[PDB]
Amino acid sequence: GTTKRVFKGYEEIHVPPPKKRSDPTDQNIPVTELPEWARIPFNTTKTLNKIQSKCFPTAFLDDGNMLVCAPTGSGKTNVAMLTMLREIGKNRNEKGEIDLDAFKIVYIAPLKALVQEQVGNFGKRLEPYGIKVSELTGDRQLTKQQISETQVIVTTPEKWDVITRKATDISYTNLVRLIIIDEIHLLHDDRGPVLESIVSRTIRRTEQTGEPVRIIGLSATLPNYRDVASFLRVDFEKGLFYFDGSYRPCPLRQEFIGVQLKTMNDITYQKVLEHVGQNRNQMLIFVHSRKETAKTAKYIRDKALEMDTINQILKHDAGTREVLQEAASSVNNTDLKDLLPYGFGIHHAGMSRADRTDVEDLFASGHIQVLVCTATLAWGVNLPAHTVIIKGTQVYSPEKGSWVELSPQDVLQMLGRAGRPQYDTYGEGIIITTQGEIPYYLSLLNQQLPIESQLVSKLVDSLNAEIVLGNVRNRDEGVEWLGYTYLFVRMLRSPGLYSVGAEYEDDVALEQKRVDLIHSAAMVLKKSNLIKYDEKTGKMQATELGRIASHYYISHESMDTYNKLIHPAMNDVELFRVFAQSGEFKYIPVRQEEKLELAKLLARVPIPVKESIEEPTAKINVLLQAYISRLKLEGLALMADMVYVTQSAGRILRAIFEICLKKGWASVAKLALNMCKMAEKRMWPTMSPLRQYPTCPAEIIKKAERMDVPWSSYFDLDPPRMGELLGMPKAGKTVCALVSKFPRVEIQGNVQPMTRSMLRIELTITPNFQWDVELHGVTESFWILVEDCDGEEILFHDVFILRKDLAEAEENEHTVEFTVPISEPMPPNYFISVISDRWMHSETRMPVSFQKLILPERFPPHTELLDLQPLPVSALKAKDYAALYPNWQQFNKIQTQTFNSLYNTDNNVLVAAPTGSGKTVCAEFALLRHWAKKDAGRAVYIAPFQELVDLRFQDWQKRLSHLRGGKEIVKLTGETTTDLKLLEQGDLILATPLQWDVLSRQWKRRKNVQTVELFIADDLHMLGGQMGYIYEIVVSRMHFIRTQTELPMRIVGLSVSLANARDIGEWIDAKKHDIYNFSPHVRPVPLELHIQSYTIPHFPSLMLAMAKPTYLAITQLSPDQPAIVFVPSRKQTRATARDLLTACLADDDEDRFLHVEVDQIRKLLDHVQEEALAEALSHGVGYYHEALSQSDKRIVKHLYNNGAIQVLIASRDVCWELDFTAHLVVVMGTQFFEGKEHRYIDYPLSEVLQMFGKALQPSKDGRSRGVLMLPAVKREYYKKFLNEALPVESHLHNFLPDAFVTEISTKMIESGEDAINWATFTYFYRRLLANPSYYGLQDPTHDGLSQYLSDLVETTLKQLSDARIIEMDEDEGTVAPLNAAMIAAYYNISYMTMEMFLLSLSHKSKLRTILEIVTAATEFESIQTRRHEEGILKRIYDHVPVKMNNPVWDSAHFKAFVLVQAHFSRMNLPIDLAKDQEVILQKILSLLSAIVDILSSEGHLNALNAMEMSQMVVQAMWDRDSPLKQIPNFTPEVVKVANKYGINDIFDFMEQMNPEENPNYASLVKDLGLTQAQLAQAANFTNNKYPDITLPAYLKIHIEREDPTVHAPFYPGKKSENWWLVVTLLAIKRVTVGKELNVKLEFVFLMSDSYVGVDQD
Ligand SMILES: Nc1ncnc2c1ncn2[C@@H]1O[C@H](COP(=O)(O)OP(=O)(O)O)[C@@H](O)[C@H]1O
Ligand SMILES: Nc1ncnc2c1ncn2[C@@H]1O[C@H](COP(=O)(O)OP(=O)(O)O)[C@@H](O)[C@H]1O
Ligand SMILES: Nc1ncnc2c1ncn2[C@@H]1O[C@H](COP(=O)(O)OP(=O)(O)O)[C@@H](O)[C@H]1O
Ligand SMILES: [Mn+2]
Ligand SMILES: [Mn+2]
Repeated sequence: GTTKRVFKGYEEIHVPPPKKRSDPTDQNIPVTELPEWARIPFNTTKTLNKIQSKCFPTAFLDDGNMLVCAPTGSGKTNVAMLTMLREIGKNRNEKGEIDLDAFKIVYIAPLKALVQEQVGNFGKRLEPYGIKVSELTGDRQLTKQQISETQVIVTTPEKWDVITRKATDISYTNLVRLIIIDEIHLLHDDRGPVLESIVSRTIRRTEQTGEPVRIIGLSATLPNYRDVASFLRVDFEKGLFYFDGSYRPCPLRQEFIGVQLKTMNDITYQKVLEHVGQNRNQMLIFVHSRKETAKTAKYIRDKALEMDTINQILKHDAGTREVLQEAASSVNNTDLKDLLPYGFGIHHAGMSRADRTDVEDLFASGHIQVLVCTATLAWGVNLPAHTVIIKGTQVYSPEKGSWVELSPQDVLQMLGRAGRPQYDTYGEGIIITTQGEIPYYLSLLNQQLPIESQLVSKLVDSLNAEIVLGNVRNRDEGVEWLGYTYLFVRMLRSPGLYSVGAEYEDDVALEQKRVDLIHSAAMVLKKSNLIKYDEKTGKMQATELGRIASHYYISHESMDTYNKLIHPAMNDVELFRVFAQSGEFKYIPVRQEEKLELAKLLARVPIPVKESIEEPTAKINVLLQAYISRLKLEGLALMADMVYVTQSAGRILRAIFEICLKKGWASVAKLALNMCKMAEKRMWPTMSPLRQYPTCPAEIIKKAERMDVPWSSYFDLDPPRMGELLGMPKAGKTVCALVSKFPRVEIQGNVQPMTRSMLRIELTITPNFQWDVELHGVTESFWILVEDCDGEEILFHDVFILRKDLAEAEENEHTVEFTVPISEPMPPNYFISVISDRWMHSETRMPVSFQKLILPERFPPHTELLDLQPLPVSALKAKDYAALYPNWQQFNKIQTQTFNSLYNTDNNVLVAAPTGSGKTVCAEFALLRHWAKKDAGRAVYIAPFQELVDLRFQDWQKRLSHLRGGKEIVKLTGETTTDLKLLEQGDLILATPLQWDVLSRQWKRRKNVQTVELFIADDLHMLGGQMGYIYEIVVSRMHFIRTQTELPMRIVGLSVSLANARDIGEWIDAKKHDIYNFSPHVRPVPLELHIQSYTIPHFPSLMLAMAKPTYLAITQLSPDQPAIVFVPSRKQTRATARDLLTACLADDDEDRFLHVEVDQIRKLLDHVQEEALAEALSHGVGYYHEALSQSDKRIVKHLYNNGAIQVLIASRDVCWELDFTAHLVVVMGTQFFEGKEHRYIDYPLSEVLQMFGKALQPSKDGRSRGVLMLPAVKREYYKKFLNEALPVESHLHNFLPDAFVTEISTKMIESGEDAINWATFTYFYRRLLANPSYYGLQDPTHDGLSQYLSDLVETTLKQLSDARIIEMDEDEGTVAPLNAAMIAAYYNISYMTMEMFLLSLSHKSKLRTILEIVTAATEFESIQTRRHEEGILKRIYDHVPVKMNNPVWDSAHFKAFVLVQAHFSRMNLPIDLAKDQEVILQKILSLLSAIVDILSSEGHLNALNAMEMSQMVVQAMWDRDSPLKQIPNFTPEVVKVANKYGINDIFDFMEQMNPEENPNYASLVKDLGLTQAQLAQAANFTNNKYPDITLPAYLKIHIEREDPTVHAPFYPGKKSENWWLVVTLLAIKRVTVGKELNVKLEFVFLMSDSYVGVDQD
């Protein structure tokens, strides 16, 4: 068939196009009448093509991966469309809309032009669905992350591979459920390994976890289609489609020409003559250089100008000849293209998009006959031509430095443009090349070039990536990975061309081959320090250097050289030298033709180049410099080499910068970041910063750079002063805008010395620049650096992100808390710098001076843990006391050392020992001595949190209620009138600090408070906890009491190992020998503690990343013992359960943590209330968090203690309530997000010690284990305070208003001098002398201390008087409460909430007003905010009548405002939001009664609507509503059925449905549809639950009735029914009603609190 024709110079080979052969089988194309949802994208077509026909069934129904092969222009993108359509249908409602946050789809294309054309096409075609298609482009992660918040994303393989390597977007990467790979034949190219890595890791994860993501490959007509088909896991019967060149819509005639190359130009000119003059067909030529396009076009046109052949090519129509040049030459800006009046065109992507679209539209209209172009036009257009001419096939690739043949994908995409199907009946594709290249391209176009792997050239690096991801931990996992690559599939079959060696004859699945290959790669990876490699165990772990080598594409050799060369004294010269030394440019040669220009270029550059002027290193150096300087280069190969160098520089310089940053070298790090910016913005630091603005005209830059005004003098100016300073009035308004948007930040810093060697710094960053999305986007990144006074070492570094929402708000400031070490010969100062990550000259630098800093007191040694004889239980002189400890014959080493002081002495005692040592038995020693006394006074045990008092009560009530004739052990409750009688009725009272506070406030009254003889303060360190200031207050008040009354009162305190136990001891007035402060290493079961650091800036990605390491920790450190994993939130608890279950699925052991057969557990599993918890427990994991029901918690506890399940995942919010024990404790998170400040706050050391204190189960070696996973920045912090004792400091100085409100409500404090003596009884006062700088004390003198206390009490009294809570008589200097601190202390609401409650009474308060004012209380601001819980709040807000004045969607105020209304409307809620609603309902009643009393204090009578709202929220109803909602099972439709019968109130309902009365008993029972039991419950409510009985000039009132509780099944716990007495309206009285009452009120409306519609008028 092929005709060979030999000529003078060239040898033509014509291959005839095979016949269409399109109707041997009558495969009628589908009608494309699909459902209504899958038709709108196919706008301009009614019939699918022949290719899409056989793919439509599998595409639209079958989910399996597939691969189609066809010629270019055949219709593959439409089968990819069909796959996207099956997915959109998957995410579509029956007839409703589509949830677009549930799924993502990724389209991978080889070049940028194709991704842009594809994003445009798919945007147009998918816009009616609301789907937003976007291109994954950024120079920054801040752009790519926001681009990952879209539905379908189009990207290149390199960008996708690099965003997956960073692992900082896994939270969204997991949401992809479909991937399309266009032009897979790239696998043959040197970039194929990127595709290999992508698909290998994706398919491996899918086959491990079972989470399906569809893979569809669209390749070209090629031989090895079955290889890549199996490599994509497609079914050869149902997923593999292959089509001949006859399935091409326009058959392609192929002639090959082979010829140093002037004959090529002559042949192109003669073919232009033949095809445009004789055949009159427009044609396009493809060349491989932007300048060579116009070079060849100019040659052809000049050759046509001579010999007078131009009139054959030229069109002579009066229209074309007159319109073409008029609309093109007069409107073109390209000087070299301006030669287009002769029908010629150039299109090489180095021209304006305006000129580009003009050329394209002109070629489409038929005005251009010869269009010469680059490969950029081949990819991503819709411009076909009859004749395409690939002029030349050799191109320069600066990677290898040698001339390389053209990529086989470019020639195919080019020849695809040959022959427009609608106009032409055939196309012509010609390839001009050299003779020797003829057999290469022929076989390529005639389906004979096979695809081979190039992974061997990039294996090592790629392997390292899989190791940095945590996907490859050992050689076996690496072999599993390498078993999914294309190299493996190409090794299995046809291994001869690969130098396998043939020694692996019996290698069944090439297992040993992959093992050997991965070991050989990991050896080189280990030598270069990119990885730790256990050569024998097979274990391997990535390093920080390997992480840098993976996140950026840096080669292993280059990273090795960077590690070898970089040192802290490095300058800009040596930095450029290290850059040019990189191995990416070693093939780039220095040529003789380059020297004449290289000498000049080196003369121009500013940085000295010391290498030999003729060495490649100097060439690469001067190339980078000259690119920075924006020098014009008249050299072709030189320009190509520079383009390559500068494309690599972006990653090379960032890798160098991160290396310097992680080595702690400050100067080199800042210099490397500045060089990064130099190459990114293409400017030197000595040029004008205005060069960073693209819209800034060059005139301004030149004027500025010819000036000497420093950059800082541009800021804080207006347009007139700006123009005056700049010397250009016209520039005034312009430049002032640009500078106004330059990233600018003001910083402040506060220093508190935690210890003598570690300071804590609070940095306050406030942005000071106008935001603009064109150059800022939505976020702006910064670096926070902390340096020595010498600028030598980096003491702290982190990233700091400005969000556009947070940077534009009124409350504009951000806070950042960190810790830095310090040496006792203190340095003069530290430095803090906030430096932009992309902008140049954007740095705010602040000194932190230490001349005023005073370090805390040295710590004294811990008390020696003496080696005593373990005292037997018989040392107790009672048999019943010894029976309290069954089967115990001794006590531990610390219980015997405190025994004499606690059991034989009534002195005050302090015991400080690690968690889990047994301090409860010390408290029991004290209690046993107390109860031995015949008097046996009352004892009071206090614990920081109700969880702890409950755990203690459940134990002591069953173990000690039988001693010495029986003791009454009680625990307090919320309100006062009941636990006040529990105090008198009991001998041992357990309480929380606040509960006992409300009782000890009434001392010198309520005689039963002084009689307390024993006071146990457990977990005393928690005085520095969440609400620890009230704890400090109550213990100091007990001391003050036992000072006022002279009766003896013992105090015994228990805490974890302290660093400052002297002050806590002397505080409770304990003697020196009674203060036991043991080392934090004396725990009876030692604790092997591992620490893992994580450099991951995205929180969900960090959690997902830690997921698998904790599985490894559990399976390797505690393989046959229970483990407990703590997690930052209850929301993340189920997520971590699922992640750990999937990690179990990764190995072929799904029930790894399940030991008992599931059938025994099945009952409890059925009884689990949460379906996710039941699914987890089904496979032996389970979890525990505050939203769980009591039954769920008890089931989880029964399952974990019995050993049926091995792991237990608990949120950090339940670590005090968790009555569990493990051999291994994992601390996954160290931070938790607090929605109040929009930031992550660190775990307080208190709860880390608490969580690790549950690792009490030992092993063979007699020790327990813990692991602590944290961000790197935090490691040295926690590590420190896990090897040393815990410093406890007071925060009473930060809550003095809320303490004085209670000390002034009672007349304890009555003046300023009356408050200093109160402060002297506190722990804060004793701490002021030991750590004065922590609290702001300047001089450590009695004068200074007393003056500081005076200033503090005066500013607290000022905050209170300015808030209108107390009268402050400044003359006498006294204070008094004014009818508002009473309410505050009675309901214990915050003082800031009290001041906020002043906004009422202005005009007056209404129902809709009070509903909004209550939820604004600060108590609800503590409620957690789960990220991305918006929308489910807006949907609820749209379904409630009363609206907010100004919505703030992420505000806890708006959250409470909406949830209260959802409670009124009985709207269902998800579990976590329902828990938040419960928490709100717990306090809304207290807040509402406080508001009632506040309104009653003045004249206004809006408080009545507040009482109505109280009864509303009790009954979950609205103000105006049918009371029948209170009746059980009365859905709104039943209320409608009742209203149809004439029922309006519960009274009228009770009067109806009575046999022989109102004869509707027949139809009413039938229409209500209620069962007999529902009617019985309704009768239960209506009979004796809903009330029925009703009732200075003084008044007298009576009331009677026909009792214990209130019927309100939608409210957690409600005190018995109360009543209001309301006669600018004055009188109020609040009393409970029982059976009968007679009360007379004196004045100068009978309302309820729990039921509606019962109101005397
Ligand atoms: N069923 C059809 N009816 C009409 N035109 C079609 C049909 N299928 C594909 N085309 C057109 O054929 C051209 C080939 O484009 P495309 O299919 O995206 O490239 P490829 O064939 O390389 O996937 C497109 O411009 C498209 O509009
Ligand atoms: N490095 C940082 N600097 C400042 N704020 C941060 C930083 N990281 C997170 N934040 C805060 O946390 C929120 C982002 O939470 P996160 O889950 O980490 O990212 P995402 O925005 O993807 O949810 C932002 O509102 C931001 O204010
Ligand atoms: N002398 C002892 N020998 C063995 N186990 C003990 C001893 N004292 C306490 N325990 C165990 O310690 C657990 C409780 O420790 P706890 O008293 O809470 O210590 P801490 O209060 O310091 O956390 C109990 O389960 C108990 O069995
Ligand atoms: Mn394609
Ligand atoms: Mn304890």
